[PDB]
Amino acid sequence: ETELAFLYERDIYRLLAECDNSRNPDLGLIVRICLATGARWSEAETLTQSQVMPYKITFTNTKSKKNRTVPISDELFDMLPKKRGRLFNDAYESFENAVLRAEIELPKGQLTHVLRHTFASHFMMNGGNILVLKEILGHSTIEMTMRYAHFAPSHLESAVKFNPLSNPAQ
Amino acid sequence: ELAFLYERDIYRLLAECDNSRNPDLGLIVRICLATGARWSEAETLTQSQVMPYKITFTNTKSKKNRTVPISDELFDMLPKKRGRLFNDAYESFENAVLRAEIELPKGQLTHVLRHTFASHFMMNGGNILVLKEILGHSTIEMTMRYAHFAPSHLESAVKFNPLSNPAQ
Ligand SMILES: [Mg+2]
Ligand SMILES: [Mg+2]
Repeated sequence: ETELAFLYERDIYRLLAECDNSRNPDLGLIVRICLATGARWSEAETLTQSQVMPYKITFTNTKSKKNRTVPISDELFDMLPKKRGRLFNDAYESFENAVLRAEIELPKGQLTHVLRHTFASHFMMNGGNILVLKEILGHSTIEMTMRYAHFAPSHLESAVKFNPLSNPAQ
Repeated sequence: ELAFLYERDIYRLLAECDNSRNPDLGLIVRICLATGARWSEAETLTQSQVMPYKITFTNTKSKKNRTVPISDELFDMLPKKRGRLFNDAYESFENAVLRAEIELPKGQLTHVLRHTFASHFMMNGGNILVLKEILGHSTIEMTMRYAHFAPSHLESAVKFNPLSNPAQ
């Protein structure tokens, strides 16, 4: 399955609706965190109150350079549970269930990465700087982010707009 | 270590060029500073490679071919002749740089104008991927050497994410 599947707006909103009606009250938020930051499933699922701060989230695996801080909206921040320790319980099993109700087809074993793919896909499609994206997802190399480059609306007419000759930066 | 020029240097360079015995020096320079063309790519530019508001550079080692758009004002001031548009402005270039009191590490002269284009392109908010094509970089690695000029804006994640602003 050569394709890195991602959801489109319509899917995205139908998935959320189903997630928000999941018998697991934490799913919605976990999915949202993922869509909003591009975090890996576990990264958002195991989130602790100390990674959350007024308008941003920090992800870390081992102190061994895996410390990323991804900015979120006031809206999302305000939705997060105020309690200490782990904000949510495990919710993966409930996810599979929601995705099915939303009529979402995905390649074998892709349910886990789909949200991250979606985030990156749209980020780039929205004109996001691939260099910023590499940091957000926490890739050790830019080659890893290159998988999302084709989404970037390329417009070479910028050479006239950004060249030193007509528009010197300094 | 790659050297590039700043506005003040650029204005003094153009000035020393608009005084060169070689009438082409100033033109070739403007080309490199607007497209990032290697020196030779612009120096040997032939009339057919030019088209209204875009230039097509070609084969260096690999038979390359890319087309960098340009401004009407740059085009409008190009030789309307045929065949090679200019002569050999390299020695004239060195002359101008020296007269401008511009110091550069060994052999940086051939690419300095292109470095300048890249650096400023990136500084001006240019898309690294676009810059990649513009310079004919086979690998994004080569282009990465300009990444540090890119203004980092992680707040953008708040406006580009599919939860709040799905592209479609
Ligand atoms: Mg099962
Ligand atoms: Mg000589």
